[PDB]
Amino acid sequence: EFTYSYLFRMISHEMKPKADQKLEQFDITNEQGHTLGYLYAHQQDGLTQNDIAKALQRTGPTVSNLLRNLERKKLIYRYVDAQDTRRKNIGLTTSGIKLVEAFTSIFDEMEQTLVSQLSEEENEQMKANLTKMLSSLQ
Amino acid sequence: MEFTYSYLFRMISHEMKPLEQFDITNEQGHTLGYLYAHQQDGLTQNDIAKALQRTGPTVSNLLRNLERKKLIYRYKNIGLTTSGIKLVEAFTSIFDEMEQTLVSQLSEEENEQMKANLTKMLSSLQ
Repeated sequence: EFTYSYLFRMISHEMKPKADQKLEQFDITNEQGHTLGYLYAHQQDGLTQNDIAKALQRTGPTVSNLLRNLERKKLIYRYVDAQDTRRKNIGLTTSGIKLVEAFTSIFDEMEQTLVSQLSEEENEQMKANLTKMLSSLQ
Repeated sequence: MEFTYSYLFRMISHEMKPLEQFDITNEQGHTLGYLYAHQQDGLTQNDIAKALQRTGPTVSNLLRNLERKKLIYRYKNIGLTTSGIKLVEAFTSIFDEMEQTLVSQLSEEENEQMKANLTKMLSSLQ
């Protein structure tokens, strides 16, 4: 019946308050969380400042600032690319990887409810498939 | 070492954000969509603005227009007109390139399961 975008959008709209707070515990802004998750997704490829500005759909200075705040904590490292000196390449540090896996892995009350509907076989299937969809997307 | 539902939904919803044949503006389509989801609640412009992620006056132009086309009515509390619900059902129901790719990933059964559980899970929150 209803479209995948619509389901994900509605679920996100409802989910966002508790989601916002969970990031608060780790001291990251939600655009920062989106950035780390995106970097985490693309560890193999490499990603650049422009790639991040595109992903976040955000203004350039806003991006440079968010990126600076993350480098201050040494979550990420930024360097000029060898082939093209216009591009600025970005990578995740050890602390950053640790942060991202905790940020993604951890279980709240709300999640506990989300699992509560389903069986363990059912959850293994859904979580796995949902991950396949996410990977396809990027 | 497995992603939470919260993370996956945040990331997918994030990947997703970007029609013309329905003569609406995507942000309008979103407002119609949220109104559709929350009808039992009813809703207010402040509710719509906060939920939308947009300023309160900005919402007013969209509403002004949707009202003109009589796709919504308010009593404030805002509700969908009949043409409004039909349009949202078409607008939501629609196959599209992105949707095509996502359905492509899984079996008819896997897609049914995923869709049903998504509908249940959202049903739990509201």
